[PDB]
Order: sequence, then C-alpha cells, then structure tokens
Amino acid sequence: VLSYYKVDAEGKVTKLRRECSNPTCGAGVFLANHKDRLYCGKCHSVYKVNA
RNA sequence: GGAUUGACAGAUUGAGAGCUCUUUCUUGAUUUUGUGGGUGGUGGUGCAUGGCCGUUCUUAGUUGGUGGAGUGAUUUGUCUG
Repeated sequence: VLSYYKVDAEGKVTKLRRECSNPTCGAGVFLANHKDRLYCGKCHSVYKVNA
C-alpha cells in the first residue's frame, strides 16, 4: 500500500514523489515528503535540501 | 493488496538512546503475538552436594588377615622397662 503510482490513461506511468539520485542505489529508493525536508530512507540522511 | 526491521531532523532525554511521539520513508520471511519448553542468573540454600582449603593435629598415631581371651559390645597384636 504505497499509493504514489501516478498511472494515467494510454498505459503510461510516471513516478509521484520524486525519488533519490542516490549513488548507492540505481535510483529506485523513494524519498519522503516532510516539512522543510524531503528524506531518503536507504541512506537515511542523503539528499535533504528542501522541496 | 505485506510478517517485521531500521532512520536524518524536531519534540523528548544527562545523552545525535527514535527508547517513546510528529512526518513519512527504508527492509521484506529471517521475524512478531500466544501456548508449551528453554536459556541466563555475584538470586537463596555451604544444613542438599562435589572439588579445594583449613582445623581437630606442625602431633605419632591408624588398620586389618590368621590365631588367642570374652555369651557379647570389645580386646590382644599396638607392650613392663
């Protein structure tokens, strides 16, 4: 239950909740929307400059 | 269509222990809940024990086989100098 799919008609999908440009990962781990911060969960402090 | 785990920051806390709360993120069969059953315990019992030690005892004492005495417990042997 992670309802951030953003699937449209046409059979096109793009990703809600813009995700991490993590060097550790292949850009699959999703960031996390808080106030004054968007937060990575795998590397639990990476890429935190505000929205 | 998720068992569960972990986490920046803020509150919080002596304490960048998220322990617990807000925000959501992270991981994904290992765990988690209950039952039985275990493990651990510088917890009790030293009067339930082992082992070790100390002491009786820095002394010269202890024992039995065959015989003898004695109904016997026991004694002689292990002695008078």
